[PDB]
Amino acid sequence: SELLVNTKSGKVMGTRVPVLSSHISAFLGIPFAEPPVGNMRFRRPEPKKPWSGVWNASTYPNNCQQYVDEQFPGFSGSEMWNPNREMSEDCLYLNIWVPSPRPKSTTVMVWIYGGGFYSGSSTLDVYNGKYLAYTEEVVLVSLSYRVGAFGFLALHGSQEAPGNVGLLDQRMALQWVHDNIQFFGGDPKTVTIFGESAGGASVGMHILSPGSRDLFRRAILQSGSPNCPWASVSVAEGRRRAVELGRNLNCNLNSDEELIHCLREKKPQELIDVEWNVLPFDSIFRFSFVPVIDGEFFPTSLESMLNSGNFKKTQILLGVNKDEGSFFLLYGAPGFSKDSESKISREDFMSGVKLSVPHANDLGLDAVTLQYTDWMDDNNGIKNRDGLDDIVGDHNVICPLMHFVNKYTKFGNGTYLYFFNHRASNLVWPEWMGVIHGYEIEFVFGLPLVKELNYTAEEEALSRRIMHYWATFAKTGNPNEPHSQESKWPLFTTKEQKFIDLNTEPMKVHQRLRVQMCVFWNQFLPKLLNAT
Amino acid sequence: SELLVNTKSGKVMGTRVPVLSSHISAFLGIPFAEPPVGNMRFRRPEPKKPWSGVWNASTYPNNCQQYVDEQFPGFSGSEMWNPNREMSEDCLYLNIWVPSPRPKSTTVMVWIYGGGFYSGSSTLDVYNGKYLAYTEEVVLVSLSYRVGAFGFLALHGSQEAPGNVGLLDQRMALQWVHDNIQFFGGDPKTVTIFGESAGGASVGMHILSPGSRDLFRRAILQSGSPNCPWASVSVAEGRRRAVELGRNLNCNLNSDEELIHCLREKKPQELIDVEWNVLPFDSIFRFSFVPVIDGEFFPTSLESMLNSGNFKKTQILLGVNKDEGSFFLLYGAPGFSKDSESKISREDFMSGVKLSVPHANDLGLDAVTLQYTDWMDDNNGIKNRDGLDDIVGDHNVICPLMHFVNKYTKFGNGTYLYFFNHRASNLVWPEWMGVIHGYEIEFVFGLPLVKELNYTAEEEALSRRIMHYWATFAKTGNPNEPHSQESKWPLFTTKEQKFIDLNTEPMKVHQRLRVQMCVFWNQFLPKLLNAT
Ligand SMILES: COc1cc(CNC(=O)CCCCCCCNc2c3c(nc4cc(Cl)ccc24)C[C@H]2C[C@H](C)C[C@@H]3C2)ccc1O
Ligand SMILES: COc1cc(CNC(=O)CCCCCCCNc2c3c(nc4cc(Cl)ccc24)C[C@H]2C[C@H](C)C[C@@H]3C2)ccc1O
Ligand SMILES: *[C@@H]1O[C@H](CO)[C@@H](O)[C@H](O)[C@H]1NC(C)=O
Ligand SMILES: [Cl-]
Ligand SMILES: [Cl-]
Ligand SMILES: [Cl-]
Repeated sequence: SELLVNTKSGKVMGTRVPVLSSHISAFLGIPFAEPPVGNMRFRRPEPKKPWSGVWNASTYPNNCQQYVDEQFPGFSGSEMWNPNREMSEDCLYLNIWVPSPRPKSTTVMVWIYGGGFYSGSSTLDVYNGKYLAYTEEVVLVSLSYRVGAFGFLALHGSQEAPGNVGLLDQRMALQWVHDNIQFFGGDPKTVTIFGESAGGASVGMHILSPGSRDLFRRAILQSGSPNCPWASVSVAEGRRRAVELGRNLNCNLNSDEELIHCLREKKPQELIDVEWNVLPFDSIFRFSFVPVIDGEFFPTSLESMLNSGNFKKTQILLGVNKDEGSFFLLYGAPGFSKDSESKISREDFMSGVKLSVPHANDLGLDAVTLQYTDWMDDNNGIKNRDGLDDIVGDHNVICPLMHFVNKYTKFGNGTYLYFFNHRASNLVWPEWMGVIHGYEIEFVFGLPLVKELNYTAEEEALSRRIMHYWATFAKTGNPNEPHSQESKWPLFTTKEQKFIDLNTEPMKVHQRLRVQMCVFWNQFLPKLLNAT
Repeated sequence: SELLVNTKSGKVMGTRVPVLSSHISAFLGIPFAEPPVGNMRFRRPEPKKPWSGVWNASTYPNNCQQYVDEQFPGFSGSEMWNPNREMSEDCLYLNIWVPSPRPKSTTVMVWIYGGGFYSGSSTLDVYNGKYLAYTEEVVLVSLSYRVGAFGFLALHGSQEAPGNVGLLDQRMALQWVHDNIQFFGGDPKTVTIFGESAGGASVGMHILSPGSRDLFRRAILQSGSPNCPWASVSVAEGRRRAVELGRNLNCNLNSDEELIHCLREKKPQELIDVEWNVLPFDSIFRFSFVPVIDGEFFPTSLESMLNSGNFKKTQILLGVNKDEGSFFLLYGAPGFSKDSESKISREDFMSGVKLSVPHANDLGLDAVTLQYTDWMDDNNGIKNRDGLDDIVGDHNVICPLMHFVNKYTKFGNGTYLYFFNHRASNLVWPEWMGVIHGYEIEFVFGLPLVKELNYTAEEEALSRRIMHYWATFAKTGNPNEPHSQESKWPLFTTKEQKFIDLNTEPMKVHQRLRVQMCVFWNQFLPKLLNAT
């Protein structure tokens, strides 16, 4: 009864799940699209045909086909991000957590996982929706979308492999929520989309895309924004990378039709095995198959859209972590190790700069080096390590997001900006990595509320504050409860540019997040590269 | 007897002058060249024809023809730099102070006044050599040389106005010292040349020029070096500026001989009246007529000479003042005033940057602006003022000198580097100007030893320390008296790059003088300009 819901696509039967000494309802693995298999590989998604009978929605679906990390086999800190279910191209499903008893018409939050557009799953332990749904009495949805070449192979001109189909998967799931969430006790007029990393970039891309704007109310972006250097490519570069994928698999490169037909004959893992080979440079924080600026999903360049105010005008809440860069340095740059302090020699520093900014000429690499080198002390392995960490995080995450936040605030209806700088007491990664890319998510999803997970009492309190900010924002457009006597998170404005730290300490308001470095990344360096 | 000296050019009668509580011998206004007047204007100097009878050397000579500063009429802070004797093209004379009784063969120090190559006089109060000669028992010489167009009009190819004749004036005075100083009790084998501003540049130029190297033993350079951006021009630019001077004065421009013939008919003040109009830019710290890189005084470019070690290898002592820039900003940049704290608006900051780096393109100016702007606080008028002050000092004096010091020390025989950062207690210029271009000179010449000048006891001690460093370096190639127990001024080395502060506090040793900004000015910005 409470677990039996009739949707426009057919009936579903959910499951009663325990959560912090209570219970809520979960509907796991609801299909929202036709399986993008066989002749539908690389194609825009199609709506799921209605089914007869009762869909058993008591277990998580399959995860999409993706590269799996084996750098640290069995290590919890990496394995928590890997698919925990069987991989299949039959992967377009969503999950819903509903408070018990069912609300009449409550605020909806829709989670979009990150993972560089090449990886990610709705089913990770860290994305478990039950704590946030129960604690804040929201209807929490997690969608899925095709990643890698399956979601973002782009042969512009072709209707068979147009690009951005992973973004259209997200949209089709949002359309399903719009059509069906009322039957689960959600208000389709009060849907907040939120996501981290490529999920954060995606949230911003739906803000930008006209075809998406009317499918959600407001938006939260975590450590990602649509203008990130890794988050899109031109149609030309998307074409080049698709052809290089064919060449890597002895495909007929004569035409789009022959190349696509060849690529459709391959087992998914044959694509995944060569996926990294199509990148133009040795690089870190760069991903092969990402959204294309196509003229359809994106009418024009992102910069012209941002400048013109051509985007959904609403409220946004967004922010970054203190050490976004460290994970990518561990996995891809010389001298870093998870088992040492990773003091970086000057030689390794210069090597990391070139990997971190692979599109730069030598004059640009000199500019970056000078900006992040203390020439009184250039052989200090700690300053070299932290300098490189800052380079990666500033260029790839923080300054793109600050450029977005400043353009958006000129036209939007309310901006709230945060700086997450809490290092978790039980982190398994070494100290030098700081506050890592991805590690605010466990706080957003309420994991510190689980006593078995061994967070401190102050971390539980921080998680509860963060969940309440996010949910109050979703409900109202403001993370603050006015008439309350808690410290107030101020609006980010064009003039004062305020933001807060998120950590276990009493609130601090600051201004101009990393302004010095972001002037370099957002204004000076692009001018240097456009001149030379 | 003591005051009557027979030189190789004729007899000279000096005068007995009081110094503190004693006396010494002064030989003032001794001619070392034929008057460069009439058809000899712009020509290389020729040796002074010997005279019969006794030259009356009891009186300071005339000053060379030069622009006179009237910004602050009657103000001691500016008038102390203006000619204090009648100006005349008949101005190639030198002054000698001899200890009494006359020494056998003692250390010689030859002062070369600065003034941007457009101004300066051997006869200013602040250059009175009696205190140094008496206190340190050296023979102190001050020379003169033609400034402005009279010294540095350059029509390369012409033997009538070849350029660099002011530098040749200085050389001929050095040749005179070489030939005659033994008759005044000086050792011509132990001559130290020293100078400030254009005098410091000149000293470095005599180190570089083969025709100069055998006329002195070692060198001191104060707030100027031969590679400074204001200190020389190419033959094409000197020619351009010489033609433009003619155009300003309705001269025949058809040939070198016609132009020179025209310019030799003008009264000296007619040339001076338009001197500044030939500069290629609105600028500050740029001067119209300066040494040319001609292939004769300078065999090749200054950089290639420094790179290959094509220069005199000896000991050098050299340094800079904390606030080299402030004087030039006061005189030529918007927002500055001697009667206010001169807080600088952002608009005036950007104006000053363009005046300070006149040769830069827009990308270059953006680079300088970013390097010196605190973007957490860009509307702070104090920071804007101090930023502009650092830009001028770093670009024009400090970083060029650090480039010279690093290149020279690769081949030289001993380098001693100082940073003068004492603000005089009796300064008449306002506080914002700090430690001003030129204001270490009074300490080098022992003016704090005169009680009537109102220096503190500590400033007298500092002057005595500096005089002793300068004189002991001149005698031995090392400013320290070994076997003594004062703190030791260490050799600047390529590896450790040590320098000392010069102030009233006990001596501190530092390393890598303004290394962060001079990487910018010496390596990154010139690479940017050369690519753009
Ligand atoms: C020559 O150029 C180079 C090219 C390469 C090509 N890379 C490879 O072959 C291995 C890929 C490893 C990905 C491992 C992904 C592990 N998921 C992690 C994720 C996040 N936080 C992590 C934080 C840590 Cl601490 C460890 C793993 C993390 C936050 C997310 C956001 C993500 C982007 C993924 C994901 C979800 C490598 C080095 C180079 O130099
Ligand atoms: C917009 O810019 C422009 C501005 C103008 C108008 N200004 C001019 O023509 C020059 C006036 C300066 C002469 C003032 C000479 C006063 N001597 C001074 C000297 C020195 N220390 C000083 C320190 C102070 Cl505190 C004041 C005067 C000083 C140390 C020396 C080294 C020197 C270079 C000169 C000299 C000896 C013209 C064209 C422009 O483009
Ligand atoms: C949001 O829009 C409403 C409606 O016009 C307006 O009253 C309000 O001031 C806006 N808020 C912000 C922060 O711009
Ligand atoms: Cl639980
Ligand atoms: Cl006296
Ligand atoms: Cl050395």
